Formats: sequence, C-alpha cells, structure tokens
Amino acid sequence: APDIPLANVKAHLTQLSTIAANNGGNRAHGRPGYKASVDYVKAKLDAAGYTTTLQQFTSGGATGYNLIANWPGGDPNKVLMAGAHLDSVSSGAGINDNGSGSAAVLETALAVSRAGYQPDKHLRFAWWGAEELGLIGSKFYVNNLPSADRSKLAGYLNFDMIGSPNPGYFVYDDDPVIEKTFKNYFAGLNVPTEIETERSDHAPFKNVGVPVGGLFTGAGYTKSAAQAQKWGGTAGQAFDRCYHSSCDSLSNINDTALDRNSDAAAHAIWTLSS
Ligand SMILES: N[C@@H](Cc1ccccc1)C(=O)O
Ligand SMILES: [Ca+2]
Ligand SMILES: [Zn+2]
Ligand SMILES: [Zn+2]
Repeated sequence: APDIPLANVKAHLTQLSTIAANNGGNRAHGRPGYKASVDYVKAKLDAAGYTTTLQQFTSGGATGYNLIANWPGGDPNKVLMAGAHLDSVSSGAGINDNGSGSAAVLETALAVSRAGYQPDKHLRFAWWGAEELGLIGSKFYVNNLPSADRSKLAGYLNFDMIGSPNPGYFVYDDDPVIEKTFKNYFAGLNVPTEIETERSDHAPFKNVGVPVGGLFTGAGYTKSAAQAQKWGGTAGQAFDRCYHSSCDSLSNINDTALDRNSDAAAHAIWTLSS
C-alpha cells in the first residue's frame, strides 16, 4: 500500500473548515454546510474516475444525503467497503468529529486512482449523512440494500474520530481478520493499541452479519495514567476536550495520530482487497 500524504489530509480539513465558516459555522444535517461538504468530496471523486451516487432521504422534515463512490472493476460478488460520517453537530465545524475520518477515507480513495490499482475485490467508499441524529444515514443505506447485495459484502471498515489532540490508539474488536490487519500495521510502527470500548456507522452493518472493523482515538472519556505512559499526552484530561463543541476546529487535531490512522486505513484497504 502507498503512504498517505499527511499534508493532503490536512488540506481536505482546511476546505471543510472554510465550508463551515461560509455556512453559519457548522456542517449539520438540514443546514447548507452539510450539502456543501458533500459537493466538495463528490467533485474530487468524479475527477479521479469514480462512479458516484447521491442517495437521498428525509429525516425530521429535512432532506439528507449519503454519498456512495464505486471504483469501476473487481469481482462483483466480493465487495469491500470503507466509510465515515460527514455531518457535524450544529455547535461547530466538527473537524475531528468527523472531518478527520471523512478526509482519511477520501484521500485513500484518491490514492487508489493515483496508483493505478486494480483490486481483486470491487471497492466501494461511503460518506454518511445524519449520523448525529442516531445513525440515520447508514441505517437508511443498510435498510435499502437488497439482501442479494448484502451477501456480496466482504467487510465494512469505519473511521469516526481519528485525530484527537490527546490521543489513544483504539482498534475495534469485531471481525478477527479485519482486527488483525489493523493491529499488524501498528506493530510495525512499534505503537501499542487497546480494544475500542468508549455507537457509530458500523453498527447497522454488524447487526445484519457483515464483517466489520475500524479505528478510534478517543472522545469525552479521560486518558488514564497508564494510557499516558504508553502514548504520551496528558493523564487526567479528555482524549478530545472539544468534543461536540464550537472549539472542534482546525486547532483540534494531533497530526501524528491523523497521519498514522490515515496510513493504517490505506494498509487495510489494500490488504483486504487483493
Ligand atoms: N459516533 C460518535 C463518536 C464515536 C466514534 C467511534 C466510537 C464511539 C463513538 C459521534 O458521532 O460522536
Ligand atoms: Ca503518511
Ligand atoms: Zn462521530
Ligand atoms: Zn459526534
């Protein structure tokens, strides 16, 4: 797999930050900053060669959207998916929650085209709407995917909050093959990981039997003395002191965590697709 350029990931975050500022300060469901975020991401994918779909739904009397991007080619009976919710709460720009995951997934999709990659399994990426309303967008996708298509899914990988300022490195403990793939990449960096325990878009896929996995750097919980010894940072302070706040801005990101988790995402996607 290729190394994902950290500066490219940060540049997508800067574009989302400007979008929030030009649309009343947020990127929330039912507000213009969310559809403006969808338009930015979709334009990059269309230019790279992806076949995109805008999936519309209604929640709370307002129109919502999920963006689906399919890379032409691959075995139609074995599909590998990766995703991230693209909405924020209405209090701020939601840069770590969840511009971080949205940006790592987009840059991985652009890296596939730049490398001229032809995976054995068909690749499909997704950016979810209305996750903050209770996983509304991802539930709409699973509820409307015919069972013949559900059986063709080899796995779903989720990235929701991967750039926390006082980070922990958590790996979901779900499907064994997916978990081992993420854990092995971190072992190669000599960075220890812990099981994710501290409610995201992988839930509706997991509940219908699709194998799932993912990465997380922590939210409102407090980092312990032992976690600070293995990862650095500040014991006694939250992993993210700006969770769901107006301060979840461009300054609310730890560059090392964003870089490692973006690189790990690309490693897992290459490994599990060929
Ligand atoms: N899904 C939560 C954050 C979270 C991510 C991953 C695991 C648990 C929680 C949110 O949108 O705030
Ligand atoms: Ca990198
Ligand atoms: Zn989130
Ligand atoms: Zn959230």
